[PDB]
Amino acid sequence: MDSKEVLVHVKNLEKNKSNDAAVLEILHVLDKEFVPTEKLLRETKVGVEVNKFKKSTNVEISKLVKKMISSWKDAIN
Repeated sequence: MDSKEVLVHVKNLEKNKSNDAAVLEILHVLDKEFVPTEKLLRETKVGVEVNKFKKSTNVEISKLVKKMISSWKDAIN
C-alpha cells in the first residue's frame, strides 16, 4: 500500500471527517491491509468513497471499509 495515495485519500476523508480520530487512526492502520494495489487501487476508488463515509455512509462505514478489506483482497485473489 502507498501511504502517499492513502494519506491523500485521508485528505478527502478529512473533509468528510465527522469523526476525526477513528477514521484517522482507522485509515492509518488500514494502510497495512489497505485497498491500494495494482487492481485494488481502483477498489481504493470505492474504498475512498467508504473512506468518505458521507451521510448514509455513516462512520459505521469505517468498520465497513474493514469488511471491504476482506473482499478487497478477495477481488485480487
